[PDB]
Amino acid sequence: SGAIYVGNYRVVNRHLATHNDWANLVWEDSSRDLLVSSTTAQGCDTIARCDCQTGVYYCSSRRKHYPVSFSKPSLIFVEASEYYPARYQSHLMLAVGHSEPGDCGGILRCQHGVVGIVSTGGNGLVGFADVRDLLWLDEE
Ligand SMILES: CSC[C@@H]1C[C@@H]1C(=O)N1CCC[C@H](C(N)=O)C1
Ligand SMILES: [Zn+2]
Repeated sequence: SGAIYVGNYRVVNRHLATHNDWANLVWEDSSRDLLVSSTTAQGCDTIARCDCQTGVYYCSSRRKHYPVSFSKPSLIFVEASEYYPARYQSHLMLAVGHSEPGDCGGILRCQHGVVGIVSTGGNGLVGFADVRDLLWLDEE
């Protein structure tokens, strides 16, 4: 579990969004596993606006932050699960690391700010849904 809080926005994995998120919806994209809802109070996370390929992510299943190298956001095949059929997920970045069910929502950060959140796992890999292209998160 986990979310990004920027301005009056809450960014969460679409497959983990609560009833309250759907009742206060801003934007969602199933192909990216992202959902953004509106918040009453201002958030303080800064979104990275960069092309960094090294950062640090939080892994709840180990209670540890790990330094990782990760790929550029790409269309990657993700195996069928209880939340989606087998499909290509867009804007996804992979790293070698631990990720189990329960780790989605962990933040990946570089020197510029938040890069994205854990969205996939297994086979000794961890996948992060990028948010650096969502420039509107910084305004209105
Ligand atoms: C971090 S949960 C890891 C277990 C292996 C499972 C995994 O990768 N997915 C299950 C949850 C939905 C994900 C998606 N974004 O399509 C895919
Ligand atoms: Zn960066």
